[PDB]
Amino acid sequence: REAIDFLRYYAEQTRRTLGPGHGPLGPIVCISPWNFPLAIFTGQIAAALVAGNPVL
Amino acid sequence: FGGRGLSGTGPKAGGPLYLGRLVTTAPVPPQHSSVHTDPVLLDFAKWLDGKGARAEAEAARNAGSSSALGLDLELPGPVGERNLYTLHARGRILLVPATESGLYHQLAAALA
Amino acid sequence: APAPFADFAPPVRPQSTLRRAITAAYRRPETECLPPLVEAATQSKEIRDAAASTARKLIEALRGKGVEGLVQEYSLSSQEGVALMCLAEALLRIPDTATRDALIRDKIADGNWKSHLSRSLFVNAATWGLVVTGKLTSTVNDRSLAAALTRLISRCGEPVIRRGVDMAMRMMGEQFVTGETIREALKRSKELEEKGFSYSYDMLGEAATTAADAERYYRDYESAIHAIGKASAGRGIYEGPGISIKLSALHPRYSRAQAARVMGELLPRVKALALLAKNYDIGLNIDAEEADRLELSLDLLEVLCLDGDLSGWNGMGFVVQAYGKRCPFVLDFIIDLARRSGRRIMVRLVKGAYWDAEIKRAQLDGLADFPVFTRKIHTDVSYIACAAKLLAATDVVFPQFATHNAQTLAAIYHMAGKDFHVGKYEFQCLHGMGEPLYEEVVGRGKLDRPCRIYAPVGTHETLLAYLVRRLLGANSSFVHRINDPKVSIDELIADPVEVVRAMPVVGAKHDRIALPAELFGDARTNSAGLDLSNEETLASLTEALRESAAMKWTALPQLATGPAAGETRTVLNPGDHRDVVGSVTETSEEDARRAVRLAADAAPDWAAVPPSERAACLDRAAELMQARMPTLLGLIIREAGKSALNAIAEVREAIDFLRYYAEQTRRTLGPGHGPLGPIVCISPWNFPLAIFTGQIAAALVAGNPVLAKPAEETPLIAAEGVRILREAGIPASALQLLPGDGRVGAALVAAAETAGVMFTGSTEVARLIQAQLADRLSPAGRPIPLIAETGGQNAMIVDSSALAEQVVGDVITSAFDSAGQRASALRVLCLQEDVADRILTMLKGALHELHIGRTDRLSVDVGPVITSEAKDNIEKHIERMRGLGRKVEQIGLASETGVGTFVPPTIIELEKLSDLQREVFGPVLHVIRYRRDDLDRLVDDVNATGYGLTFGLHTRLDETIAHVTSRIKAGNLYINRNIIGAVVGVQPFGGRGLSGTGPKAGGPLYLGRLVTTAPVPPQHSSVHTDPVLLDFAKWLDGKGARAEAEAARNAGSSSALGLDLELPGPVGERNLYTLHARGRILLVPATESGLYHQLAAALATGNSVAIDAASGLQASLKNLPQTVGLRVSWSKDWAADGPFAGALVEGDAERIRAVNKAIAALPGPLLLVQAASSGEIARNPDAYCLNWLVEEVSASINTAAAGGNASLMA
Ligand SMILES: Cc1cc2c(cc1C)N(CCC=O)c1c([nH]c(=O)[nH]c1=O)N2C[C@H](O)[C@H](O)[C@H](O)COP(=O)(O)OP(=O)(O)OC[C@H]1O[C@@H](n2cnc3c(N)ncnc32)[C@H](O)[C@@H]1O
Ligand SMILES: NC(=O)c1ccc[n+]([C@@H]2O[C@H](COP(=O)([O-])OP(=O)(O)OC[C@H]3O[C@@H](n4cnc5c(N)ncnc54)[C@H](O)[C@@H]3O)[C@@H](O)[C@H]2O)c1
Ligand SMILES: [Mg+2]
Repeated sequence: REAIDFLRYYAEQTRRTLGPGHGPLGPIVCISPWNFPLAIFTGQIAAALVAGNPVL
Repeated sequence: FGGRGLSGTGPKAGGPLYLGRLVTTAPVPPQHSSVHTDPVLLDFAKWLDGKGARAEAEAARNAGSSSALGLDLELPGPVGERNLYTLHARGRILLVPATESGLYHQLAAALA
Repeated sequence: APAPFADFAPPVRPQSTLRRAITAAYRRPETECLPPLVEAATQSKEIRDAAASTARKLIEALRGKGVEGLVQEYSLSSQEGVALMCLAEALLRIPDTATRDALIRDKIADGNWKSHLSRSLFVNAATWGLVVTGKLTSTVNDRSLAAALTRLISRCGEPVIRRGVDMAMRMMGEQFVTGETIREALKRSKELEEKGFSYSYDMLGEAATTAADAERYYRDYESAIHAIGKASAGRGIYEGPGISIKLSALHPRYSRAQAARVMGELLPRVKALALLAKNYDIGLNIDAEEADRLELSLDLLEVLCLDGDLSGWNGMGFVVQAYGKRCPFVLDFIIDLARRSGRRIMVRLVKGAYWDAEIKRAQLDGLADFPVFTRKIHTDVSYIACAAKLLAATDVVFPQFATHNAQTLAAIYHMAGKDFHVGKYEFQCLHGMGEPLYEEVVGRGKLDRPCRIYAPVGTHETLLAYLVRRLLGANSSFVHRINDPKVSIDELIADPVEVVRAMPVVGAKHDRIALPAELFGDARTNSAGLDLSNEETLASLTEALRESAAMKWTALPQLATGPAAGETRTVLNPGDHRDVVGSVTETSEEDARRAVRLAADAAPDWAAVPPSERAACLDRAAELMQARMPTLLGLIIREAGKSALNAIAEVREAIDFLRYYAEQTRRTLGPGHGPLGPIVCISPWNFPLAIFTGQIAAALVAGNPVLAKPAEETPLIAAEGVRILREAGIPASALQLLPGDGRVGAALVAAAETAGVMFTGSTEVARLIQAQLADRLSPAGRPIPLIAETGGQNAMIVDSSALAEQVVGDVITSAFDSAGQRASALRVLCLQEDVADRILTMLKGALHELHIGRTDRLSVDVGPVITSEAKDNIEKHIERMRGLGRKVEQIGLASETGVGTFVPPTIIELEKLSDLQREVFGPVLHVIRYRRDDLDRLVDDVNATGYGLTFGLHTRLDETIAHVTSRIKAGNLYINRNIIGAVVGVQPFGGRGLSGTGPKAGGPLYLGRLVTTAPVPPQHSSVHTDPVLLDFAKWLDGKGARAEAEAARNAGSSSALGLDLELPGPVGERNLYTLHARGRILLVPATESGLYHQLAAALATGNSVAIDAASGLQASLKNLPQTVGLRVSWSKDWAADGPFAGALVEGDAERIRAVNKAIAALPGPLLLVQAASSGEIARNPDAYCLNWLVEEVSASINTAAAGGNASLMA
């Protein structure tokens, strides 16, 4: 559920905010832990991606 | 979700400041504003006016308005719970200026 | 010399039987109005079924067929939609289309909009909020809107800006108005006139503030009549277009109080417009306004319809409001006038547009009931009953049924029956709102009944002024309900007549709206006022006032043993020294000293009267004053020079004090709250009944016998107040009256048995009393309590978002009401530079519409100043300012003022606030200008006077409200209203610094100062703990001072710092009461433990401290945490380190007396000093009472200022 919520929340925050002047950083390295191995994994990656950054 | 000190850097995961850290120019998050103006910022702006530092005084007034310090929101959630989100001062900011004008701008940002 | 009150308020004309029937219904109970309306509105079962079918068909058409689509297309939030429309509004203020488009493409869309657009973008965001969300907010969250505008532009750029511009252009040019100018409106009317509609044009003028404004509205109406009549081209008054006017647009003093000027000056103007309408044969309709203008407008209608120069024309029209209780009786009068004159009067029946404001005004004025219904369904029944009356008289009047309610329409359609011809009656609707409904009505293919469109005409500026009232789509509104999908058609076609008929109590008042008498519920009974627009009231008051002037009023030294002999002199009317009001016998200094001794002897007997019974005496005195109000008014008018309106409000305030302190007593006082003993009450001339009564009632009900020393100028009303309190049961030994001057006051203050002094008056005299009390201690060895409520230097700050007409009304009232002889009066008006010229022009024009004279005439706005000495003092200030080159504006006084002591209302333009150095207690307004960036420095300048009584702010912007109210230091704040007339228990009154010691009169801390152990007031607590107090308690625990750390934590809990309450009051206002820190407290300790207890008390209440360095206790505060150190200073020279806001002293009796003398000698404000011995600190945790270490702040916010009351819309 938390992974789903991260995806939908960062999607909605993107629709509310991001425009052509909010340029991406570039490649983002997302390093995640074993204790939320889907939710924190997905949350970091989803945020970086939807902000316009490719992810490792 | 997220904290301060040894608990991390912020911004909070699952919160409205998160995406702004992942772009080179941050947007204005939804509902991110405050009608409160820091009183020490106001005193600093008047001091700058007295010195004739008109550009810096203007920057200080603008920082005072655009600061969201004092934001106090209730977030939608389940019944039987009240879920609050607030923006407070961070603490003591390390300022590393090079020029007098840069120092005045950094001070305005921190005070605001 | 004119006889007193012989010309008080004569009516325009003798009241006919029909006119008296109107006045009799003004405030008739709602349960009495409805039954005859239900009877008149009843129709046959066949008709009701037919009407429901017709209404269903119309509503089905309406549901089966703008900004919403824009919000959807760009996924805008509500705040983004509002911000976008404010931006579009600002861009449309750029006249040239090409430069606007370049600003959008090259500067607005590409980034910073703030750089390119003295006035907030968001000044009208309350209006656009209504457009976008359907909900009204009184003030604008301009920081939220700025954030949303930046967000939406950065997200969507130029396209969303262009769409917003096009949307706002359509709405403001085509939807909210028919056209920007009358020519444009006339061009756009051809389309629907070809479909069977007609038009009535509204030039959006109302509420003239100045003669120049009234002349502007006149020439605007005249030019419109020419354009409409040229276009009418002989179509006549039924097929062709007409005009609608508001009488308040045509004269700046359109009121019953100025009836003579209205008939002399306003009437000829309306006649001239009507003559032009007659020559073109168009309709001219008089719109209906507030309830207190209804009957006045009938006098103009009567003269116009009887004027032979207007004969031959049937175009005169007149609105009647069905939400008003007088409506059927007004219609009887109009129908009869139409018969007598032979004029077929055009009668527009509306429901009514001022509902919120009428509820608020009746509550504020303490009147018997409302002049409008309180349930919407009652207005609907009234409308239908009045339509039946009008449909029975179509041979003599032309009924015009203005409504958008399809059920109301259908009921009238079938009520009117089958016979119809154009000219028999018509329907009416509002442009851009009723055409969907009436496109189903007009024409042979529909119901074949005509409809006249009410068409607003004006620029964007004019449109936005009163657009909020027009939108109030409330909640019970048909237009709101037709759009609500949760509302079925069956609900929409419900018959209000049958619903009212079947309710348990027909006509019951709305459950959630308080009658004025019940504003405070079970706590106490509100005082009742008098309606000076009611002819029955004016006629009764005329006689009661004349009778009061025939009385041989006297004031005598009324000792416990009986009246005493003394020097006797007359009391003269300050408006005319030929008018002798009465005689005063003044008190010898020997008898004043004797009075205190008798009070001390009688003190045990009065203290033994149980608190509940003492409060019963106060309630009985309140009943007596309410009953005697007309006579008390007359005395106040003639002795103190007050207008009738102000005298009513003063007697109300006296009644309110009596009932408030009685209730506070019943809530708090018990056996352990022992009286102080004899209390000397010294009162000023300017509220000679209310402040006089307030101080005495508080002291008496707290269990103290009282020596009452009234101002030497106003002894008669004081003697009458004492007579009333004694009649109510106050024993003669408990309340003694000592008339005379300050020497009598001084002898009372100096008397050995005086246990407390309550003073209201000048700061200079209070300082003399403080110096005399500094020599004295109570038998217990504590300072003699002094409550001293003194002057003000009160400011109002106005920014470019405020509404100039609102500002000018509140400034004229605040500065010149009572000839500026209120402690609360506005002394310094501060105008933002970009609106200062326009507001100042309006203010000067309004100044010259004031009537100055002897106050036994209702038409007088401003009376005299109290004495020749006061007049000389005030005029000396004016001439000094004039001698310095400052611009001075003064109205010219009539020769009749020569027999009294008058100062003309005066406006003085200053360069800096420091040009003004002392309170000038008269009708003298000072004006300064400021740049918006210097607002914070301006607030500094206001605080820098050292005063802190009343303060006003006019702004619509939340950021400015938050800033200014957080930085101003004053006891009574007012937002978007005037700054005078604080109400007992609603705006508890009193300030800080040079303005007083506190506690506030009419507030919950007052009685506790008048007993030796203060009670816990109602609602007096706080869950907040001062964080520096907590740091200090931890520091104490670290130092091993465990008992003191415990006492510090207890102080932190016991403190009520942070209390934040809303007090009950009228609708349309929010009245807040809060407890703050006082400031910097002077600490004068003797021992280490004493210092820790003093510091704990001060920090727990949010204060900083200056500690007496001569105590030698510096080593007791080694290594304080920095948070506490920030609050602590050491003072060798107390006078150099002030002003302080209070003091805490430790020592024996001789030490306390010596410190008290040194504190009294400090410059500036009187300090509330608390003293205790070291032993008392050890024994009594409350040795220093936290009640006196916080500062009370009252704030009153006019939440109807945006044009309506959102809470009442539900
Ligand atoms: C259509 C129209 C309206 C008005 C005027 C002309 C025309 C053609 N006219 C001039 C325009 C304004 O200056 C006018 C109006 N009102 C007024 O006081 N003086 C005037 O000269 N006009 C407005 C009119 O009174 C009314 O406000 C509206 O048309 C709305 O009424 P409508 O009948 O279309 O809607 P309903 O929803 O069935 O009724 C709403 C009205 O009901 C009353 N109300 C609301 N709450 C109430 C409570 N709690 N108690 C009692 N009455 C209540 C109000 O009167 C509300 O307006
Ligand atoms: N803060 C408030 O609530 C409030 C309300 C009304 C008026 N005021 C102030 O009152 C002033 C005007 O009223 P006023 O002209 O009657 O005030 P004042 O100071 O001239 O006299 C007030 C009373 O003090 C008495 N008095 C004069 N000298 C005295 C002395 N040496 N010892 C004892 N008593 C003495 C007078 O007889 C009078 O009864 C204004 O400064 C106004 O601001 C304050
Ligand atoms: Mg005096």
